[PDB]
Amino acid sequence: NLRDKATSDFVDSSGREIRQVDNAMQLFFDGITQNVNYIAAHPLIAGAGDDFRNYMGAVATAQSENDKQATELFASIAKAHPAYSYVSYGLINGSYIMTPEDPKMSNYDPRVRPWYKTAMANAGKTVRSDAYYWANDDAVLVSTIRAIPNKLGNPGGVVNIDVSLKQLTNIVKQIKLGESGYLMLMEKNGTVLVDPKQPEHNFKKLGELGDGFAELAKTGSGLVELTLNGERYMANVYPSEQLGWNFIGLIKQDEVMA
Amino acid sequence: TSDFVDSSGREIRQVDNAMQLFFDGITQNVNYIAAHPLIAGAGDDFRNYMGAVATAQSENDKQATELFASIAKAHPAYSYVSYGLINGSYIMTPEDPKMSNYDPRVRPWYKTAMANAGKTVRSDAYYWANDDAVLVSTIRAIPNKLGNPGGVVNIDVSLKQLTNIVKQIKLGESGYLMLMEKNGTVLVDPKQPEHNFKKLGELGDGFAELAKTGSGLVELTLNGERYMANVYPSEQLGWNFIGLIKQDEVM
Ligand code: PRO
Ligand code: PRO
Ligand SMILES: [Cl-]
Repeated sequence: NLRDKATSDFVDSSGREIRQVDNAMQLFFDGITQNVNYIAAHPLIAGAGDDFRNYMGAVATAQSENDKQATELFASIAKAHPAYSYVSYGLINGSYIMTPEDPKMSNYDPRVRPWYKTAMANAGKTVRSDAYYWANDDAVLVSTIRAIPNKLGNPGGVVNIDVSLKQLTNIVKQIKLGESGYLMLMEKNGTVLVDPKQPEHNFKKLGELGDGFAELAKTGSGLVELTLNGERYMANVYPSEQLGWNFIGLIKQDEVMA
Repeated sequence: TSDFVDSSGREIRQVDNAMQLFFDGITQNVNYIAAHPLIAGAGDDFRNYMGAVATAQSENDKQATELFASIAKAHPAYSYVSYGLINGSYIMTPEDPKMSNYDPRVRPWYKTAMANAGKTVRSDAYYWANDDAVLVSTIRAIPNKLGNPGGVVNIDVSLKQLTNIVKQIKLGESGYLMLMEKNGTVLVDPKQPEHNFKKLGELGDGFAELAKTGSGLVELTLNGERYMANVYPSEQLGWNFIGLIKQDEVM
């Protein structure tokens, strides 16, 4: 009874707080989605042809005036939005526009990248990618992407605004459940996006972690009682339908029972 | 009772953060528009609506209007995107070619920006009679070819749009939030939006009782039902959230 009341208070309180964090994250990504849709309708982008630089080999192809103008468009958007890591556009001929610009990039084909394949599978809709690694700058990124028509074909290319796991950690690290509790963020597939207490877990699979975290992977929703990191914890698994991610609120049982 | 204050505050804190992220997106797009070559490079050739009939539309006016229309199209929560200049000329979407007797320089969003040069800021809520709309602007005064500052960029959101956002926010199991300016002007009452842009103390019933509390708990009867309220100031938005939960639910 008293145990039940303390437990239901945690589940109720943490769920009510997490649902507002879910809403916050959705508004953040809504703004990104809307800016991808703005870029996708822009005349330099919707009207793109075969004259953008191609970085598939050792040296980029020659830079056209249209490439310069599209690069500057993306640069100006990125300047106004410091939470964006990259703004880019990959085309079906392998050409690419990117900010921060890298005139020296080599051996890069956007068409083989996971964000590009995801957009093509969802053509005409603006969606988010699974988290993926970008080796060149040692970065784990989540893309907001849209495959669009242009002069090369329909679909002709994919617009992409990238955010780093660092931006997600900013929103998540704020939440304190009591004095010991915290919030984890995972993809449905089990990939950890944010562990604010043990960031070494970032971009690893929940079902492959030690210390009891693998048992969290079995729960789709609601309360879990479990031992974690050598201590008794309670967890509240909160799925975000719209983000396609799961929040997990974690707290020491010691704190709940006091 | 004291648990309600602590519990509702934890929820409203994250609502505050959510609303900040919404407005942060608008601030950043104002800053984008501010640096655009059609805008930062604007001169003396935009349409002037101060008389009974607008002046003739130039090519630069056409291109700036199309820029704003494209931004607005991608952002449905934006009610207007506009730009007023120190010579009284004006660019706006949705475009109104028939507008008359309009000078942007006398308007509250414009004067607020000029009073905060160097910053992108929000206006107090203000009335736009031509569409019977109440709007909160995000503005920035900027240099252009006419002067430094030479004009003001403005993205407007209406109280109807804010009400759509706030309506969806739950508090506790059945509670809800009001959004208030510090001077008592209601921004959002999601249950009775006829209260929007009225003064709390003039709404009678229990609402006047909320009008005298700057922060913390209020126990009151709202529309014949006993309610508990937590008045929560937002430092960053400069508004108060009022979290309301029926006292039956609290106990
Ligand atoms: O990973 C990729 O393919 C792109 C390139 C810049 C960062 N994101
Ligand atoms: O009220 C004003 O002055 C501007 C005009 C469009 C709506 N906001
Ligand atoms: Cl309105």
